[PDB]
Amino acid sequence: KEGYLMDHEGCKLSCFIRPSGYCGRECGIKKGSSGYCAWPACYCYGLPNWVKVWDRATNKC
Repeated sequence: KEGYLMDHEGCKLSCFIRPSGYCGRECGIKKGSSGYCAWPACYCYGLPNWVKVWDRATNKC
């Protein structure tokens, strides 16, 4: 499963001026196999089907 990662508030996880690899690390903690900065937010690939990703409808911020 792929999608943008959300932070603790349901916002997209920013990667503005973050080091390269930051999104891969954050996707990896959530059990994703790959991630990249889809500037300005992190995008993950390989997440199990049960992990929740960002959605336009209940997006806040």
